[PDB]
Amino acid sequence: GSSGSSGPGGPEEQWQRAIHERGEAVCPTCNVVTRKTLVGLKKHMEVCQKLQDALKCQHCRKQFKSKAGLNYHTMAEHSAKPSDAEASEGGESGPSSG
Ligand SMILES: [Zn+2]
Ligand SMILES: [Zn+2]
Repeated sequence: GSSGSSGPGGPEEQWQRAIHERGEAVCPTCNVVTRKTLVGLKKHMEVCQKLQDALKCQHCRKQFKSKAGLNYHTMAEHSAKPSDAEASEGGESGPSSG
């Protein structure tokens, strides 16, 4: 005879073990979310990554804890681009009839 029962605790194993150990499990990325950091933890991270990546420059790859601050820096350090967007705009017509 061969068998084996299963039992997947859930996506709230490491985020929970810390809730009863230290207190709450805030976002390990920005560290900002609901008070229970349980429901607003998975629903938040959704954009978290989307935002973090954005704020994080590409030419320098520096993290900025401020959207407005990044805009300034970008231009400040990275004002001009090492590549120009080819200017190829043609093909026009003039429809005229009754
Ligand atoms: Zn986050
Ligand atoms: Zn930069």
